[PDB]
Amino acid sequence: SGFRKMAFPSGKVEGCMVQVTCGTTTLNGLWLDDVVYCPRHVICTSEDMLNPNYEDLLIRKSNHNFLVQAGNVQLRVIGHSMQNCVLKLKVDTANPKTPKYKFVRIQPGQTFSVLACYNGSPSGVYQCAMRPNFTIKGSFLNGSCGSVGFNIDYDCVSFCYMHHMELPTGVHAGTDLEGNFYGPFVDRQTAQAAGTDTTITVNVLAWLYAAVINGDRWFLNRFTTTLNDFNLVAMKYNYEPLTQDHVDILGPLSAQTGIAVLDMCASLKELLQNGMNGRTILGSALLEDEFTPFDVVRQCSGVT
Amino acid sequence: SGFRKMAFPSGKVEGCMVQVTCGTTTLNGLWLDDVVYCPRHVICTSEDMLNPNYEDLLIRKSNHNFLVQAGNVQLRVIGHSMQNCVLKLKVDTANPKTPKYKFVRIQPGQTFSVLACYNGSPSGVYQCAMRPNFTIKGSFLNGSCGSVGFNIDYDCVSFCYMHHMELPTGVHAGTDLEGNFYGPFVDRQTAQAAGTDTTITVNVLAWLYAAVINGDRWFLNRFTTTLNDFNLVAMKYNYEPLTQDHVDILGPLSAQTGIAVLDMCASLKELLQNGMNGRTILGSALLEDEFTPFDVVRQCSGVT
Ligand SMILES: COC[C@H](NC(=O)C[C@@H]1C(=O)Nc2ccc(F)cc21)c1cccc(Br)c1
Ligand SMILES: COC[C@H](NC(=O)C[C@@H]1C(=O)Nc2ccc(F)cc21)c1cccc(Br)c1
Repeated sequence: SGFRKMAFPSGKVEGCMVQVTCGTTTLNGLWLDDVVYCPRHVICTSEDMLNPNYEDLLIRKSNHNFLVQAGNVQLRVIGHSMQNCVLKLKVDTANPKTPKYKFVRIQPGQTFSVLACYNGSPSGVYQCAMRPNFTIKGSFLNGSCGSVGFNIDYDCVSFCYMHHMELPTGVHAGTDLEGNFYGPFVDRQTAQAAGTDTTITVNVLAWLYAAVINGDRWFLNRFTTTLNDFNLVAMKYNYEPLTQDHVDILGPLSAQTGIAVLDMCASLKELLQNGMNGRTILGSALLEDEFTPFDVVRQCSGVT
Repeated sequence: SGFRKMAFPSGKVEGCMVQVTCGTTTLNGLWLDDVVYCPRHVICTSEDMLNPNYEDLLIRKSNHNFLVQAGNVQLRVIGHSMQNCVLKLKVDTANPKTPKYKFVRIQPGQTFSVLACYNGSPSGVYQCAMRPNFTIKGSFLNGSCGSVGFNIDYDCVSFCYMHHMELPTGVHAGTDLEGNFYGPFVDRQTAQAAGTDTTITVNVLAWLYAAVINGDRWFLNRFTTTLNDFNLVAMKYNYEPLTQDHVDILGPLSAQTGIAVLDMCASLKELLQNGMNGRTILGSALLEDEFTPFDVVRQCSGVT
């Protein structure tokens, strides 16, 4: 028993991290096969960031200007190209530690592990969710750009995120591995607003099921609700509307606990309306939304 | 900016995890050099666990009874010995992935990363603290025994914990890598009480400094206190008494923020006495104590 904000083991991703330097800017790159992927803003100076013309900036750069270092060994760059907001630096050596991998674009509300890196070196790993507003609440400092988000299914790493920037609000924005930003963000040092963030309702319910499985049951009540009644409450508390697709994904947890999804919705409704009254659920004094139903089943069943 | 419950990158530890089977029991082992370390209760049947005589049980076991598998390859056991609550299985092959390592006994209040494993395979990684009562609030299911806790300093892994059991209360107990239990626990399926747990005050203050660094400042007040006045409050709220050693360790964070430690203590005092009034600090509605002053500096400076 016990429930923790668990990240995937980061080993397969650590073996892919490299340092990329261009001019005076250093950030992280991801070395898979004979390609190094990194944020295209590696070619910018702090002055360029205010309004960069990436096409014009990249034209003043040659293969030899991109310094790629894997540990203490230098990689030879034989090609460079820009795909959306990422650069693909072709190198002459395939990464011997390349895991089985995929590039995936995750949906908002989905979770992933971030391997925070500096100078091509891993510093830490944590689990987070892609917010409904397509930002992530990460932990990133200067030099962390190019750090990636991922999920692991047995031996396959699905890379879903590459870190690019921190908004003036302190939340984080980045791209998929094809360089497409999640959300309306651009890689420019300009004021950019993330829209209203909402709570990922299906994840809160999944975590309530995890709480019941792990012994925390005080919040269970004698009430039930309907999807429409629940959604009136979800709207008022800036929670994502619950759909039958979400009820269906919660099926396994409903079956395991014997608590019908709409009954768990009524417990959630009462927690939203009355608060926690100074009590905790799984060591938290707020409703946690960064665990998907898949994460709850995985952690509660020991999937390796 | 941003502050997360970050674990160390687990790669160096993943390369050491093996599966150990004895009879019908399977758990995890740690393969370092030519030795595999695992909980000695791998030799028990569920019936033995109620009151095991490990010496007598181990005498009915030979080298060939310990099945050690690293991935899909079998290791040849050439020796076995019990050291406190761990078994050391000597194998004929040194682990080619053995990192630079140390075995350390951590102090209560210190933090470490746990690589949860099942059948010698890593499932997840999370950060936790050794509670003042020498338990950990982990996430462990059947087969997780032998999963280890560790810290990493550049290239050196300091192993500090090996998982052995879950108390009937749902908290976890284990040993250092010499097999010495943290706390009064024994490896027996009997009712065992963990003493009163207290909040790690120096860690809460460190996290309050992390909150100030990352923009969360609402809790700062116009008050100050003394170590004795603060400790009267700490005693009432089951917080560990603050010492000058703790004030000294908080020195760097006090210097970075310009907030004297006793002034941060007065903010903590007011938070203990008044609560949070429905507000949050670093995304938490409770006072977080599983970050040491070292963790705060490391995360806030990007140490890799
Ligand atoms: C180097 O400043 C530029 C800035 N970079 C970050 O926010 C990246 C990084 C971060 O997540 N936090 C943080 C804190 C301190 C830093 F020095 C750097 C960071 C940027 C702004 C707008 C668009 C783009 Br693309 C990049
Ligand atoms: C196999 O039960 C024995 C038990 N093992 C655990 O608690 C280990 C493990 C855990 O942390 N949770 C959990 C949940 C379900 C399990 F089946 C196993 C676990 C034990 C009790 C007393 C002393 C000793 Br040593 C070991």
